[PDB]
Amino acid sequence: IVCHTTATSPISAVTCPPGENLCYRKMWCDAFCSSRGKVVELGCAATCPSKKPYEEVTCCSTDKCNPHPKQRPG
Repeated sequence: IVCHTTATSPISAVTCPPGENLCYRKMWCDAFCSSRGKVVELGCAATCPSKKPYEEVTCCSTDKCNPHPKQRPG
């Protein structure tokens, strides 16, 4: 497992160095940014540290798994 996956091979296949799911998963890069970029910044977890009360990081344990932008049932 590495970065993006989306349930497939072409995607989940080598990207970031060793680590759990590789490529960490944050919410909106702290309270500051105002860079408007869908969701999360991504980079390289391999440990998914930091974390915060309102969650600023997450552990996927299965590749990027960024797909954090979702609205209503589906």
